[PDB]
Amino acid sequence: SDACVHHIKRRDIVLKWELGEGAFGKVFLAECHNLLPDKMLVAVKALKESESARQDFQREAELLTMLQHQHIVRFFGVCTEGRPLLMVFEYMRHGDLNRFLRSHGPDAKLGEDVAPGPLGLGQLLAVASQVAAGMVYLAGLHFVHRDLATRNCLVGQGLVVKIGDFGMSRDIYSTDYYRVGGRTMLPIRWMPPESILYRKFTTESDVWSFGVVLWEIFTYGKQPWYQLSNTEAIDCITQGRELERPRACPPEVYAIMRGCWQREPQQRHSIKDVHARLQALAQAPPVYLD
Repeated sequence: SDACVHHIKRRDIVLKWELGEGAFGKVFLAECHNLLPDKMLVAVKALKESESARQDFQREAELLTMLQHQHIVRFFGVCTEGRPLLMVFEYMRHGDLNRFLRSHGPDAKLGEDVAPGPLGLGQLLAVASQVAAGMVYLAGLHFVHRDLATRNCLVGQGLVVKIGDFGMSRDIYSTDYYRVGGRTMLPIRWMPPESILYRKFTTESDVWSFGVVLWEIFTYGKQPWYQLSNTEAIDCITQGRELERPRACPPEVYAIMRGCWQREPQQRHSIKDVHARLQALAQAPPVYLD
């Protein structure tokens, strides 16, 4: 063990109800007792165990125990008193960022935290800024995320956005991945040319992916290269075809997206610089009437 992962007693956890389900397991809203002060709400991932093989759960627990920061989803500990194995995270009321975005999209149906309908520019910029900050932390630790996308971010009370997911994105958002052969799914629409062609993944590729996240944020969670097949999107990416500017996205933000989309990984801006630019724009949002 590389980190003293916290252990929660099974009695302290009360599963309220199921919030989602994947292949490796499912997510519950639950009531956890005696964590910080007093019966708080948490999100608990239960595994389905290939138990001896799914004991990489421990590794994920140690990593998540060490990988703690603002703008990264908070991890509290695990429970292994019996079956199934549980993993306890903080509850993020608005669910994943893509779901949130689509729920505030121009084409949707149906709050106390945020007005219904389209977000303002400052809000989109704030979301982007927060994701970018999470990435600044990760790059700082020489961590390569490898699946950066709104679906793998979570939105909490007061529009707090953090990087994080429960490992179900390949089940829930199967369309966002391209199946290669078998038992391997690639988020191609979010990947730079060097990840696709040369099969290399670095902090710079995460920068590209973040460009794509920006595009998602300004299209309210629409899929990149939608209406194109997987191979068609691949051809696009490897031929230097950029994503069009979203109608809600001002030119100054599209320039940032384009900054992230330099073909040569060394020519892309650092995640810190992108974060700074986005934070500045969020501090003084540019007028854009479309």
